[PDB]
Amino acid sequence: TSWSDRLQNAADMPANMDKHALKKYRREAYHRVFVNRSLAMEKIKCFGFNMDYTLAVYKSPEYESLGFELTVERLVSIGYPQELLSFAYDSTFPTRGLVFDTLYGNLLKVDAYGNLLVCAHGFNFIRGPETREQYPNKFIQRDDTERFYILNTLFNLPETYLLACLVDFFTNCPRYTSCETGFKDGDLFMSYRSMFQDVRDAVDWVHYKGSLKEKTVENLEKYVVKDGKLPLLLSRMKEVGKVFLATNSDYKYTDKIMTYLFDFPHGPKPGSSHRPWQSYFDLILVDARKPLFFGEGTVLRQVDTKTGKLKIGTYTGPLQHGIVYSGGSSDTICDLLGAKGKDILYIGDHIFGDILKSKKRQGWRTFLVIPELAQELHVWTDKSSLFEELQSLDRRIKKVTHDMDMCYGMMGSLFRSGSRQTLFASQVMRYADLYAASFINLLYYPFSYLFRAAHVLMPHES
Amino acid sequence: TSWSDRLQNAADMPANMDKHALKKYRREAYHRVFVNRSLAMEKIKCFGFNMDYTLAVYKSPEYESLGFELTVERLVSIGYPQELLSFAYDSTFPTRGLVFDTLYGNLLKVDAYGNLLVCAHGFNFIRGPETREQYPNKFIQRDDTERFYILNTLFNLPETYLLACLVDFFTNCPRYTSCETGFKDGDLFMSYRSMFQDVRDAVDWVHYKGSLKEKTVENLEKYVVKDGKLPLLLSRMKEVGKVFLATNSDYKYTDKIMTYLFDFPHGPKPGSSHRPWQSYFDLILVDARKPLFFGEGTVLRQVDTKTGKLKIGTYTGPLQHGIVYSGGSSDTICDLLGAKGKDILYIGDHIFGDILKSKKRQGWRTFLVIPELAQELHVWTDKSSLFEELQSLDRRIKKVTHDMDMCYGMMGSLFRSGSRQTLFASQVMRYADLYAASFINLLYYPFSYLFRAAHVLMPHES
Amino acid sequence: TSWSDRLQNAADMPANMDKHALKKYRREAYHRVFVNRSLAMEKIKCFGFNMDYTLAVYKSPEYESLGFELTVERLVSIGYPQELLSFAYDSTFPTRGLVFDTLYGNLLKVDAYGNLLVCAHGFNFIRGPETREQYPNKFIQRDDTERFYILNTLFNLPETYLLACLVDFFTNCPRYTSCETGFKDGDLFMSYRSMFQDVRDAVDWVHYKGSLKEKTVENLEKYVVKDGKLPLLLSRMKEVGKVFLATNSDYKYTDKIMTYLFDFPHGPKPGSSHRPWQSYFDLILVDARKPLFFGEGTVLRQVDTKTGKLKIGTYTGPLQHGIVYSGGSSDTICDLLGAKGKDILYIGDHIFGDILKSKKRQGWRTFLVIPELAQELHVWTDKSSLFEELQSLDRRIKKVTHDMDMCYGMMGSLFRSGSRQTLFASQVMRYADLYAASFINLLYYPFSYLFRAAHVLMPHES
Amino acid sequence: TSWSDRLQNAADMPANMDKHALKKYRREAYHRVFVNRSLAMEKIKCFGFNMDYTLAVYKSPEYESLGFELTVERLVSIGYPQELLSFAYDSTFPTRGLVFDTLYGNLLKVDAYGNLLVCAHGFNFIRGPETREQYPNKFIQRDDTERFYILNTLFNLPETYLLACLVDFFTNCPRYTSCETGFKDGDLFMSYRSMFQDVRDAVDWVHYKGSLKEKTVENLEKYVVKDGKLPLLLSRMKEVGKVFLATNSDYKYTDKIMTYLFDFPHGPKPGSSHRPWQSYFDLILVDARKPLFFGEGTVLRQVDTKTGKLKIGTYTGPLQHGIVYSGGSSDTICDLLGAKGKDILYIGDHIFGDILKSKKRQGWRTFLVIPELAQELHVWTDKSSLFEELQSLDRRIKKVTHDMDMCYGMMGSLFRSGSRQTLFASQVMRYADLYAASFINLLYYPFSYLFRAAHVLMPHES
Ligand SMILES: O=c1[nH]cnc2c1ncn2[C@@H]1O[C@H](COP(=O)(O)O)[C@@H](O)[C@H]1O
Ligand SMILES: O=c1[nH]cnc2c1ncn2[C@@H]1O[C@H](COP(=O)(O)O)[C@@H](O)[C@H]1O
Ligand SMILES: O=c1[nH]cnc2c1ncn2[C@@H]1O[C@H](COP(=O)(O)O)[C@@H](O)[C@H]1O
Ligand SMILES: O=c1[nH]cnc2c1ncn2[C@@H]1O[C@H](COP(=O)(O)O)[C@@H](O)[C@H]1O
Ligand SMILES: O=C(O)[C@@H](COP(=O)(O)O)OP(=O)(O)O
Ligand SMILES: O=C(O)[C@@H](COP(=O)(O)O)OP(=O)(O)O
Ligand SMILES: [Mg+2]
Ligand SMILES: [Mg+2]
Ligand SMILES: [Mg+2]
Ligand SMILES: [Mg+2]
Repeated sequence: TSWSDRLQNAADMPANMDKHALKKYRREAYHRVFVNRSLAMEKIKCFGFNMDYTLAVYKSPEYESLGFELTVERLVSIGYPQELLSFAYDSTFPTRGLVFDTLYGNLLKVDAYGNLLVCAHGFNFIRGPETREQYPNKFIQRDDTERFYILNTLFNLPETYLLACLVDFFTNCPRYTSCETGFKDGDLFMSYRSMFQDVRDAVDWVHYKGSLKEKTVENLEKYVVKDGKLPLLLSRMKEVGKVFLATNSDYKYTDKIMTYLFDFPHGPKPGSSHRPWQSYFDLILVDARKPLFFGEGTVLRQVDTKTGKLKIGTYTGPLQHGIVYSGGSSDTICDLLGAKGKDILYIGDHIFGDILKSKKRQGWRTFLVIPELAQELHVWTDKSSLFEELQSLDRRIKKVTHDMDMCYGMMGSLFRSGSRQTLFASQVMRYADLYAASFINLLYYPFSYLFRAAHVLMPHES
Repeated sequence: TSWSDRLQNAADMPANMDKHALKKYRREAYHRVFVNRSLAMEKIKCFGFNMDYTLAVYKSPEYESLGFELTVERLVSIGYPQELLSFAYDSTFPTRGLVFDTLYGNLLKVDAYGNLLVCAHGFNFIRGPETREQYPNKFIQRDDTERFYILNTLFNLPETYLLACLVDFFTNCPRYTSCETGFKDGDLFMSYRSMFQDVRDAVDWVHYKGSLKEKTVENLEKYVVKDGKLPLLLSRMKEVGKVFLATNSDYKYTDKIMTYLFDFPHGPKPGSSHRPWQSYFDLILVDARKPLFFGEGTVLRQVDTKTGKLKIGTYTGPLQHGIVYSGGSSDTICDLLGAKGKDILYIGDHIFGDILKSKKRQGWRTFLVIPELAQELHVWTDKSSLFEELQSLDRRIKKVTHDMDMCYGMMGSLFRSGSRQTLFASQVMRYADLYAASFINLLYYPFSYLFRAAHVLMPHES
Repeated sequence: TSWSDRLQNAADMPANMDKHALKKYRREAYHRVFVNRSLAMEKIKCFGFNMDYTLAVYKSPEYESLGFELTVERLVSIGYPQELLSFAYDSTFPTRGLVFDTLYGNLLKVDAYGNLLVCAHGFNFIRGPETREQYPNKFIQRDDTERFYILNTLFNLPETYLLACLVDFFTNCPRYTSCETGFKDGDLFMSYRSMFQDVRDAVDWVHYKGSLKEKTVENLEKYVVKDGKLPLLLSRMKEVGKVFLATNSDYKYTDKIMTYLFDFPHGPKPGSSHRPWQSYFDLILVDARKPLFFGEGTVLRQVDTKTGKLKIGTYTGPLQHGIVYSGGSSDTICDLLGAKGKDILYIGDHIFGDILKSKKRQGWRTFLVIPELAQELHVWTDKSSLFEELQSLDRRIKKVTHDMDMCYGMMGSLFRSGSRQTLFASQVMRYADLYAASFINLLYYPFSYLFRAAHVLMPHES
Repeated sequence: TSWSDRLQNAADMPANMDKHALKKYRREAYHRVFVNRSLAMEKIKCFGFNMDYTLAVYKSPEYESLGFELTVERLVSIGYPQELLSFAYDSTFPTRGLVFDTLYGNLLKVDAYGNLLVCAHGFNFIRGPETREQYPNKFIQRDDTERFYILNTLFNLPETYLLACLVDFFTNCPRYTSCETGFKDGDLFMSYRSMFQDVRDAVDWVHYKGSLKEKTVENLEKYVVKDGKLPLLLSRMKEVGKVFLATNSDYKYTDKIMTYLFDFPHGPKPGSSHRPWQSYFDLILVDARKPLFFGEGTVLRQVDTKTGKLKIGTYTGPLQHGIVYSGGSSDTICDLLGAKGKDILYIGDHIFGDILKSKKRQGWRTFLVIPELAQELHVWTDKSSLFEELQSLDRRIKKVTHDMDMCYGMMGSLFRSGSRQTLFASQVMRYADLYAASFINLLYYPFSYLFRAAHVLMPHES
């Protein structure tokens, strides 16, 4: 049972919009919206959405496993050895938010302060004394973005597993010699840094120039969660505010995925005429180039929707019905929709590119979708007595931590190793005002709900 | 009753080192060490200290008021009008941590997200609708360090008041015309930006080239809190670890202040021979240039203590008894003292230069000294029923906020406006593992105390 | 009669290596090597060559005209209007070395000081008073590389003509409105800057991703000058030194062009066995990335010549027989060939990327190939009495200038407008120790010839 | 006989303004204006002047020798050893335009291409084979401004000699150990780089904070060439155009030097009333900060001439009679005087800061004053048969070079070593349209003289 199975199960359920039925549904953790900071839903005038892994959640492990195959095939085709062809995606290995250390070739799970929670070299989990040889303070400086790359999005799950596979392969294949910073193959030296850059380029190539997009769209039911409650939520949003789409994808791919997402023999609810996906948005923006979009952006262009190409030049006109934009900046959205940052609830899956930057640069309200939450809630419930056991204790602590972490996968929970929160958890708490396994969870809260978090107090104020 | 009066009152008390007496003393909030993250004191192998506003706390309002006088006199001497001579420091106006907006000339108190809590133009406190003309989202982007300057240290209190004085003066003096971004005086235009830069340069000049240092040292009892419990704490630290001094000051000024701090007719405790301040430190480092010190630093130099000048060239030798260093980097300290970051407790007053950067770049443990805490605790206790009143309510909320804030000063508490925490409070909670009104508060905790904070839980984990 | 016709005519001649025959051949200007600074050929230990427009000279106007077609077709395919399909390359318009001003959309011919010699907007040649409206000092700052792009290589001839075509088209087509800095088309604004960037991207695309390479190689006799005296020159060079190839092209394209260049039923001279092009070089380097190659370069890679792909990793081995490199830096060549800069004669066609940078950064000796020289010599000879007329005079001067310039083309000679040298001429004189219509001209000078230039004297030394 | 003796001798002569007398005076090389590019004096509408070493030429060796003393005294006062007190300025050692190599501690004389003409380590002149150990291609990359500092102005003559003195001292004093890149003194390592930076800082300190200015002004006849023909030239310029002053000095120092320069009991010519120096300029600009002045400049300020301080704020008014400016940019001058670049003749002594940058960034016409030319002309005349001997020859060549160079000093002529022009000579030829031993030489040419240089021809055009 992947998280995307939980999501698709919930997606198959029709919406019961009775006030008491809604209220008891959002009792279950699966269907709750979680609050880091109070947000009064009546003050929200625009709802904005991202597409990939937000509106269009890809099925797991099938989609990761497709991207993994195509990235391997790309690497083999530029000269990596054929043995790579015998790797196969294992979803039980990668957890999201790991850090790849390009100097030494390790995947690290760290807390908000750069302290090491887990260190794996290939598939070899390194323990305290051995880690201290490479990390003498058991700490890394995350600001060293030339050395450390943070594998933040669900698109990075294939490459997280692939780096481990590759380091394991070259370490154990007797053609190569392992050195501190890479592999020697006769007179060629492959550093973990340039290996990492190859994987990163191959992933980029597969999305921009290979066959990932074509293969997804030819089998949409296989690859993409679909939910008849989406047009219902969006039309309800439109009754009280404006709705916008902002995606890093191009128009042609967005049109295919979005058409699929709305492909029901009805519109908002059973019995209603179907309407085109575009009719649900006051503003549609493609090729956004987030996070840059939240700074100086790029030039605002207009899409020619007949052909899927950009019209030539910068668009200088007003918002018109049926127009599709490309590029621009977050200011374009505020200006064309007449909104201030705090009037905007932006719903996205990318902790950095969607959530952190819209919050820090623009003061937008934020909703983080976390697809793995669908499954991590289920593990957190039926391992309560395991977390609670660890909680009491605070040697046996190291053992408890281990079997707690293992239920989630080899790299543990997305949110913690034992009693220590991950970097990713702190940034969720820090930047996401609201968060949930799915944005559909908003459907179960009334129009003007006040989401509440307890006021925060310093230690001396308590 | 300034905070420095509270501190000096506590400083006048001899140390009663009876176990039960220590224990009940640290019951009082004034004498407590507050914990943001757990810290096991037995794992600490080096204690490091900063000097200004940490070991050497300057008396308030007298020292701020001296710096204010000298900065005014500097500005008049380069051509500011003589009316400045009639400003006088008012300690009830500035709160620490304000932001000066150089575009529009406002002092702002903001939260961690850049939301506006208070906006003052000169001495005119701007309310919601008027602020929205210049701040349409009531939010500023703190990353815009060219526009916004954060007045973070206790050294900035004079200039915080001075900017307000200056904006008030030019606004109301009919020789000048007020524009959005500055003042017109015939054919001269003075922007708030270049006005701000003048004040900043004048402050710099007074510390580096004027008479602030000479006037402080000629009346040390007037300007500097002194405490016979300091050599006691430091000698106790030395029994279990190494002790180091790292200051941005030069040697000559440090020698004068430190000699004064230890000037008692005894050493660690009454009856013991006096010893030179230098004997209390394993390592003394001046001209540190923090925060840069916590990155690439500068070249390690050696002070000639006979003359107070640097010897020529880079010092390449080992740690020797009686040597005084200048410049270097935090790595110099780790290497010469044989420590890893987490073995180091660094005690400082500068949230950025001491605390944030040693934590983020190096993984040091951190103790933030907050001198105003001596007084803010006293206000927080006898206005409990005023905070608690506000707490219940959550119109009357706006009124409660106001009379809560006013008890602290015109710019409110250092930690909050009402129910909204300031930027400075969040960074304390974020970067300072421990914090107190004074580092002397450590004296009241046993050698191997475990400071405890409750493990943190996400909303879905609760 | 294009310059490539002159070159191919000379190429068809067999080499007569009799001492007196060589000597009288290099009497003719067509076959001379010209000297800016003295160079003693006996001190040269390595001869290095670039490939495109140096060893492999493309036929004119056919190759420019092919690149022009494909760039137009690329632009139409991303959305430029179909009328572009009716442009056709005119070789009489562009001269090499022009500057495109992206602010105002003009092509400029300038001197070494940035003074304007010619200004054309589309096909409209602007005269003094009108130019002064946009260039009030009749001068541009060439260091403003964001505004001004210098169209330096023979690869830029198509785009030089295309920019003029495009500016002429949009100016005269009544769908668009001409503004100072671009064209308005309803609510789209196309700036000359973003238009320029489109052309530049299209040219890049045609070379990297389109069909220019495939179409050249399928009709090599149509597109590329071939000369049986090339293997003769190279084998003679090899008798006295080392020979190397350094190209920005990839291996596969270099292998096709070079195989073609050596495709004769003989080797160095008639009667000798043919040998593979590779046997003529001590060192072959592809994907050089000049000019960066002359600074920090990139990582030295090794080509797999079976497949045409790079082997994985950085090459750490020595120079071996038959190995082909990719990337690296100029230091790689010095180290593997055991040369110092001044031992190296580097032969190239790119004034900046080949000549200027090897001279300034490394102290290499330089030979600039200037294909248009084949024809400009012919114009300079039979318009002697026209230059000489202008020379005497120094109103009629403006008229003489005009009909002098016109014999070369609409944008005049590559080297001057009348009595004023171009930027390109000064940089030739400044950076190219030697220069010629072809590097084959070296064949006509003995092994240890001393090329002589008169010592230079300041005005007060004369 | 220093060059300043030649200049002061010529300065003592009254002006004979008879047409035939002027004409035969400018026959002598001492009184000629030399032409690199043609300049029609009638097209010049503004004459601009720099002050130091242009209008105010300091006497040699006395002024260099004063700056040398004060820089030594500064270095000793921060801790350099007392032996420095026994250095004494030797004017026969330094030539202007040398390069200090901070890696190895050598002074180099180079040509325009970075080729080594002379290499001295302290006072030890290194010959070919020994130089090749540190410079294997006998070439340096001048663009490496972090390694190489070019000692371009007459203000740098003291420090050129001082670096040599210092390297000689530490090399031969047995307290220090010589390494490749500096000196070891026990546990202190002094690199040539940080030694160089000390000298540079000391020179800066002496000009900005020490006693050089005070000591010059208290003995103006000792330190500064004065010439009654200056007000005559300037008033004649004012009859046909505008005249401006632009200096890097402050107002107070400029007022003292300029008052001195005009201190005659008459104005333009004997018998005329004296007028204040300020009356000779349409525009006076101090604190120019050239070369930055020729790019974005700084904010235009107005000097308060009563006090010598800046008025507060940016000056927004027009040009008014009697106003003195500070800062600004070259555009300020063009706008306030209504000039285009080519209407401006700018007269300066700094090859980079005055001449190169006004020419390259703005298209100004340029006149370089070269005080040493007064003496180098005298050496060039009575060593004609020595240069001419070298000229014919082109072993004995190395010997001729040596005794040619020696007549100028230990570092040879400013313009050449033998038959090889220096960097400084090429930049004179490149950037200075006109040049002379003194700007007063303009007095001897009529109002509308056309200065002529022969049109330049490429080798293939000849
Ligand atoms: O690592 C990557 N390399 C290249 N493209 C990516 C990568 N990750 C996500 N994308 C693209 O980003 C787009 C989704 O962005 P979103 O709708 O704003 O979430 C999709 O079109 C993906 O192909
Ligand atoms: O704003 C300022 N301008 C110039 N110097 C300052 C300023 N604030 C603090 N200082 C200096 O910094 C030194 C104290 O640094 P600390 O011991 O590391 O806290 C003192 O010598 C102060 O003069
Ligand atoms: O403007 C251009 N855009 C992209 N590639 C270019 C351009 N101009 C030249 N090239 C490529 O540069 C290579 C030739 O470089 P060369 O042998 O070093 O002269 C050829 O493969 C060309 O395709
Ligand atoms: O190396 C130096 N360090 C500091 N000031 C210098 C130096 N060289 C020249 N100056 C100053 O520059 C001013 C002269 O600039 P000028 O009139 O524009 O030539 C004088 O006031 C000198 O003190
Ligand atoms: O969250 C971020 O964007 C930065 C800034 O945090 P503040 O400066 O806002 O504390 O923290 P980093 O990840 O570099 O530790
Ligand atoms: O003279 C200068 O300012 C630069 C530029 O010369 P061009 O680029 O104008 O040839 O030459 P450098 O001194 O760096 O060799
Ligand atoms: Mg997304
Ligand atoms: Mg401090
Ligand atoms: Mg080429
Ligand atoms: Mg000067």
